[PDB]
Amino acid sequence: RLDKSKVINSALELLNEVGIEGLTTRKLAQKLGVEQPTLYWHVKNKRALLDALAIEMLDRHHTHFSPLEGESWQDFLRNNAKSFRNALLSHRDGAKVHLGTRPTEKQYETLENQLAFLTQQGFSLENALYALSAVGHFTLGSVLEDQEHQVAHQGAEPAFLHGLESLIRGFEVQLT
Amino acid sequence: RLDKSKVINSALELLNEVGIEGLTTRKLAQKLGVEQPTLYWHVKNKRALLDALAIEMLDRHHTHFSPLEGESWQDFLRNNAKSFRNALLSHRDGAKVHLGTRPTEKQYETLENQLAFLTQQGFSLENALYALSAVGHFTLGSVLEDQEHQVAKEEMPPLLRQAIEQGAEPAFLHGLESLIRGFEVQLT
RNA sequence: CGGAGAAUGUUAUGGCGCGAGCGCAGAGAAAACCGG
Repeated sequence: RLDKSKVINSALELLNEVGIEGLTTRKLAQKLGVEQPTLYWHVKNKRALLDALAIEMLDRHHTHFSPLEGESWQDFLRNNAKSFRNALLSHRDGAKVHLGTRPTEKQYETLENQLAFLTQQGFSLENALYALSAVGHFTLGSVLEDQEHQVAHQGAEPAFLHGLESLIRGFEVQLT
Repeated sequence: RLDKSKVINSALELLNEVGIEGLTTRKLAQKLGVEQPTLYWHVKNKRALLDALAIEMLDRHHTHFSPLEGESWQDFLRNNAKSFRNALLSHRDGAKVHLGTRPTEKQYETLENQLAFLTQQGFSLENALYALSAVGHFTLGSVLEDQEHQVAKEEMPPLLRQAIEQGAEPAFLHGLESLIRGFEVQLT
């Protein structure tokens, strides 16, 4: 009948059409061909819908949350930022959708596993959390301004890549 | 007796009370004790009000937009970021208010003076725009998550629980240092 | 008090209730309608 699969697939399509500000559960119910009380069992309001959209965009496109076999910490942080940025760009206003959500327990566990990997490579526990925070804040900030100006030099990927590189070589220095 | 000075002063007080999501020109009109048609002459909608609020917090708190006498480019970028961050934190949801406003002509001129200062100090024109953009994106991202976090204070793994033992300023300062110490490398 | 988490509408120079004035409300509105 009507599973979480069609709910979120239709919700992500309507997010692209309308954006985060005009997206309503009523437009999703009409797009799905269901009454609003029926949809309330799968999504209870806009806040719950945005929470689900952000989680789904990460599971779909944030694939490089863990280091690969024999991958340097520099390459890991590099591809962790690119993966996170791809999720935010997977859909319209994806960074705005992500900013309004609260992290699940699985994301905290994933973050602890990242601190473990960084501390294993010579990072202090304090510096390992700062490196991950800085990369996240920079990536989120870059996409937020990029998607805000996407309503209208050009090309935000070079700015992101050169800034991510500035972070990585800065991390290398502060190790010594 | 309703001038632009009292409008934004009341508006920023109202921003702290209700936040960016609950801020409306009608609640501003009610706080000012005027009918909505009267307030329309000074601010035309929420978008115009947010544009004014973002500019006002910068003029008030973004004071270190220019290098001091004999101040290194490292110290300038450091204190330019700290000054910019102070503006975003000056009021509730200040980073969200800033995000979505379009730069005026004076900040383009102010920004040109910043590329000028950086290009003099050895930066390539290309690298000067990358350094300033990265510092801006990092500062904006840090305050956005920081201000989003202290709203969630209406309500975990131990190694993560060992790092939490407390605010966002230490993370901001160290991350800002990672950028600058990285900029030093990319010059050579 | 209930149909009802109704409709419509979004972020308000307007919409609405009472009657210049007082009052209501925002995507889990204010109105309007039906029922005891």
